[PDB]
Amino acid sequence: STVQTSISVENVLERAGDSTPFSIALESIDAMKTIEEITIAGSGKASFSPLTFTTVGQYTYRVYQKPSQNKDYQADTTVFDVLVYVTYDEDGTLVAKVISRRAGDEEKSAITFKPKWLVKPIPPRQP
Repeated sequence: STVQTSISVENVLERAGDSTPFSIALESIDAMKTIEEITIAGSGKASFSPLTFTTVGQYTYRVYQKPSQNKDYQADTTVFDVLVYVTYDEDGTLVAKVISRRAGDEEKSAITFKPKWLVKPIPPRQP
């Protein structure tokens, strides 16, 4: 009748104790609209609000990190595809199967963002 699933996101900062916030957007490819945005302060995990499904099908989403409001950081530009396979099983109950992968290479991967600290040594031009 109904199935639910949550999408979890991880943010990894290089400097421990840095609590710089970053925003993660979940957008529906089927609906062509932004579903939800969450925030992670520093390094941590978070989840979007659960998604309900009542009909079999394959549902497509994208997850990406919004640009960094702290000009000292560069947000992770990796984009993730999330596919939800809503099916029935032997007992006749609605079941969801969530697969995340990187939108480029398309290998299975957890949704992990690693924004870049910009206060780094300048790439030199030697003598």
